[PDB]
Amino acid sequence: GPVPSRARVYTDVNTHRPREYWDYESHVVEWGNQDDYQLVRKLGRGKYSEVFEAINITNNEKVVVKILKPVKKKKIKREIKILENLRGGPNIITLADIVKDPVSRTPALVFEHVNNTDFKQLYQTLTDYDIRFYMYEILKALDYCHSMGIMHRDVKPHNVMIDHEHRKLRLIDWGLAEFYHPGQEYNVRVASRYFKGPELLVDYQMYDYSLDMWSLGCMLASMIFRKEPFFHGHDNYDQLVRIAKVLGTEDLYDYIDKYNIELDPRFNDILGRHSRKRWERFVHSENQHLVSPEALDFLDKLLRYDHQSRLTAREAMEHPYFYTVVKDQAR
Ligand SMILES: Cc1cnc2c(S(=O)(=O)N3CCC(CCNCc4ccc(-c5ccccc5)c(Cl)c4)CC3)cccc2c1
Repeated sequence: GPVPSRARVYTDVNTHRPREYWDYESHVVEWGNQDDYQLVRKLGRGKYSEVFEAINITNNEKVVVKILKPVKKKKIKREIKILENLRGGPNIITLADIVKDPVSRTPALVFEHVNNTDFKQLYQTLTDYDIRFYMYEILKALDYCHSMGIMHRDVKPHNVMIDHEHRKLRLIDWGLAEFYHPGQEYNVRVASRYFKGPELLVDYQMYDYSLDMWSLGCMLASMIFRKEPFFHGHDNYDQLVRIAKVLGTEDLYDYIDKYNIELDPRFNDILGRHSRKRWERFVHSENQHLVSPEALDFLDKLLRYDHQSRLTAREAMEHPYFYTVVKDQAR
C-alpha cells in the first residue's frame, strides 16, 4: 500500500481550529430574504449555475447572484462554509448573502459586485508584465486559502476573473474546494483534465495544497507558450502521456517508486519511455516575447511529479519571475 504524505506547509492549521471551522456538515445555513434582491441581467451560465447581475433593493447596492443548479446538500454546505471562512481574503470573491430562489427552490449565493473583462479582447494584448502581475495576484489568493486550510482543486482560466481596467482579479468557483487534513484520502476525480496533477492521474489520494500549484503551472505554460490547454489529453490516460512526453518517464517512475504507488501494468506499457525535454523546444517566434529564463525556472519548479518538491504559494511569490512586480507594487 502507498507511503503516506503530508503538506510541507500549513499542515495542522485545521487541527488548531474549532471543529465547526471545517466540519461543514454541522453548519446551519440562515437564509436571507429573497425579496431583497432583484435580478437585472444574465451574465453567464454554467452546467452547475446561472450568474446574474442584481440589485439589493434595501440599499441600492449592485450585487452578483449565482443561482446553483441542484447539487448534493453536502457539497453546497462545503462551498458555503469555505466561502464564509475565506471572506475578506485577497482576491477571493466576497459572499454577502445566501437566499433561496423562488422558481427553482435552489440556493442563490449573493456576492459583492465584481467585473469581468471579456478575456478575448485582453488575450491578444497581454504583455509579459501583465502575466507576471496577474499570476502574482492569483498566488496571493492561493497562499491565503492554503493558509486557511483550504485547497481550491479547480484552478483554471475559467475560474479566474480579471477586471483589467482596475487591475483587479478574483479566484472563483469554490465548488470543488476542500479542507486539508493530514492523513485524509481525497477523491482524485477533481479538477479539469488539463490541470489535473500527476497525483490524481496515478490515483494517489493523500494529496494536499500542492495540487493547486501544478494546476497553476499548467496555466502559466499555456500563457507563455500561447497553447491552451498546454497538456491537451483527450482522456485521463492520454493526459498523463502528454505530461510524460515532456517531463519524461524516468521521473514519473521515480515518483511512483518513492510513494509505493500501485499502477496498472497496462498503464506502464502505454506510458512507454520518453526523455525529459528542454522547455526551449516549445518557444517559437509567436510566444518568445512571453518567455524568459526566470519564467522557465519558475515553471520548472511548479511542474514536478513529486507534489512535495513543488514550490509553495509563498515560495512562488519570492521567485525572481515576480521581482519587478513586487518592487513596482511597493511603488
Ligand atoms: C462569482 C461570479 C461568477 N461568474 C461571473 C461571471 S461569468 O460566469 O459570466 N464568468 C465566469 C468567469 C469567466 C472567467 C474568464 N477568465 C479569463 C482569464 C483570466 C485570467 C487569466 C490569466 C491568468 C494568469 C495570467 C494571465 C491571465 C486567464 Cl488565462 C484567463 C468569465 C465569465 C461574470 C461576471 C461576474 C461573475 C461572478
